[PDB]
Amino acid sequence: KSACCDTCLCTKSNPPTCRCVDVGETCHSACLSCICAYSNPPKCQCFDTQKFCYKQCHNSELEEVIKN
Amino acid sequence: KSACCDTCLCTKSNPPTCRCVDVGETCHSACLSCICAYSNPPKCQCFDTQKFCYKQCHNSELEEVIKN
Amino acid sequence: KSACCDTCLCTKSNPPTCRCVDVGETCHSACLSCICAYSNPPKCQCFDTQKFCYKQCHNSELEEVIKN
Amino acid sequence: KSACCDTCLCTKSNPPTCRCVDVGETCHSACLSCICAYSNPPKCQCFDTQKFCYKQCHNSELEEVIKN
Repeated sequence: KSACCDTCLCTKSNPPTCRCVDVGETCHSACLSCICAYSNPPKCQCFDTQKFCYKQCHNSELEEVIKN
Repeated sequence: KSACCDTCLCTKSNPPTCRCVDVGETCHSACLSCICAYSNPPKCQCFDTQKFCYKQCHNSELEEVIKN
Repeated sequence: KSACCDTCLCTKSNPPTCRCVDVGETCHSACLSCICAYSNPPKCQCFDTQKFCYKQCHNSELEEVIKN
Repeated sequence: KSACCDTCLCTKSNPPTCRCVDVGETCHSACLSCICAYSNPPKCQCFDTQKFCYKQCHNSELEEVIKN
């Protein structure tokens, strides 16, 4: 399909370092390192880091960072 | 105590489902499912999901969600 | 910004090979090989090829292939 | 004759602006601005823009626009 990321997390650093924390049965098409948990159905996340964010998949903020 | 979380992600749903996306050589003390990548040094993240956020570790925000 | 591509071209092959043919003052954030013409303003295109398409930038088909 | 184009891209605008996105060790005969990447073998594309499409070279479609 198309490389996209719903929840992109970047550090406040400069240059910032970014990653995609989306979780699912698979990782987005551009993911080099896709790590999954051994459960059914599987749970996978892309562990790659880059200096940029992929475009959203749905353009709908499904998650937010709670200042705990 | 030792179970703490810097970056807590919760869905906007109701009830919301949450998880700790912190990465490191290990996971926090309360983590049931700690998944790591096989690189040196290791990169691990806690795949657990709960309806709440643990307390911050260093009360500092090292990451932010980029509205991509 | 965010790695996106408005016009992704893929061969009919299998596996297909894809590229982004968007042209502008610069290339998208994920471009390794960005080639520009020496005019003012510049005209650049990303010459990278991958087995996937980046997500659209505007989700509005601005170009179409004319069967000449 | 020798100036031919397999993949002609035109905007949906009016009047539409067109270009030939064919890639190769060289550009078609009618190309004014032929831009290449510095790899072996070379990769060149004609950056020219016109309000029309040249005729096909092999009347075959080797590429398609993927609605990403």
